[PDB]
Amino acid sequence: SMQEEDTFRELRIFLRNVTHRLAIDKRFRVFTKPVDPDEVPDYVTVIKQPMDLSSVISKIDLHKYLTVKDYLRDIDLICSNALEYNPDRDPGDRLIRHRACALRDTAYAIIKEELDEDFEQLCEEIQESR
Repeated sequence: SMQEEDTFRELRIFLRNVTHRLAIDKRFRVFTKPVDPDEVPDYVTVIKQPMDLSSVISKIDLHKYLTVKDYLRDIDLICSNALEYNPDRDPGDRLIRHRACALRDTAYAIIKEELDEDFEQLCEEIQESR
């Protein structure tokens, strides 16, 4: 219905705002764009489904997220990919891992504090009906 499309539009507005706040954080710059094959060549040997904040923005605008849970799966994918590609004790690895976990934690905390539980429940019920 029209009212359901208004609900998903509010979700998209909320998700763009959260994603923008993550994307301007200096700590998360490494997660703002896809990994350049020129820069690191072996990234696709390890990471089968790349995800980044620019791709998250594109998916919001393609109406790919109908619930915050769909969105958080892609945030979680950014994080789990980073931990997978940076498993070593080396400080470069440990820095990216720390930032990846901070990105995930920050996103979850913003959503816990700012997304109304009943709003998310509505999104899920509209989704479960299609």
